[PDB]
Formats: sequence, C-alpha cells, structure tokens
Amino acid sequence: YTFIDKRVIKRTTMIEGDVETVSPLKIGGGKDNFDPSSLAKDSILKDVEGRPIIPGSSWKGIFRSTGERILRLRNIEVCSGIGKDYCLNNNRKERDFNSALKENVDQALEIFWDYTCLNCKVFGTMSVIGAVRFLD
RNA sequence: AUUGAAAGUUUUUUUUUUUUUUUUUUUUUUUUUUUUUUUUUUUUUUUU
Repeated sequence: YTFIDKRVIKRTTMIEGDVETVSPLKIGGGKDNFDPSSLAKDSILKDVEGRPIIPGSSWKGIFRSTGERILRLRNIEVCSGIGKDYCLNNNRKERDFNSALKENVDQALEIFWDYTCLNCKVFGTMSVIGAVRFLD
C-alpha cells in the first residue's frame, strides 16, 4: 500500500534519456504569437534563447494515451483521466473519498486502492498527485 | 382687667487644606494556493 501513500518515499526511480527525432517534430507553440525570430507564422514552442523545448505536459499526455491504449489492449479497465470522467467519478465513490479525507486516513487509502484505475493512480487524478513526474 | 408690665437667645465664624486609580501584560502558536488536461485534427508545392 506504499504505492498510494505519499508520506514515505521508500524508493526512487529516475530515467535520464536522449530523444532523437527520426521524423520531423513540431510541438505547437500556441499558434497565437511569434515573439522570437522564428521561420513560419505557426511558430513552435521555444525558449527565450530560441531553444525549442518539449513541454513536460506533452510527455505526460503522450504517456497517458499510450498507457490507455495498452491497457485497453490488455482488456484492463482504465479511467480516462480527463474532464469529468475518472473512475472515481465513474464508480460514484468521490463523495465517500472526500468524507474519508477528513475521516480516518486508512479508509481513504482503502477506497483509493480498491475503487481506482491504474493510469489515474499513477499519473494522478483529481485532488491526488501522481507518482511519476515528467520534466521538459 | 392675672401681685404685673416689656423685652427675638440674638448677634459674629465658608467643613477648609494635603493626594495623578497608578506600575507591570507583543491578539500569537500552527497550515506549501495544489490537483487531474498532449496547443490537437482537417490540406498532394502545385496547371494551358
């Protein structure tokens, strides 16, 4: 039950890798302004020094969608982790979880372990922080 | 119409002076404005 409990960090895993673009890459820069010395009107997201960084949000979204596809392939039920559609809401256990938050923590942990999916318990869901952090 | 009477118990004198309801006493001790959201989809550098 250490997976959900964030009080104690009993392990720490870190992956540092290099991403090489086999195909051309275009991360949308907002298509609303071209502040730096870009090339086309639809500028990609870049640092003030011109460095075209990749947002951590994009990594998180890509990983979440790929995991959704993988779990759907493995016939494993999974939340959508977006909008008003997470299996906390789908299972109608949100009110009980909110009550348990003020109440004994063990009940909240049991609820979040039994009535919860994997993607929105790993990447995180509403009012719960995910276990994994994505950097830029 | 008394043995038979006609006299203010009155004048005069400030219950006044000395003395700060005063000294000491911090409306503070605790609480991360975080939390789930891919700037995405559509478009053949192209003809008489």
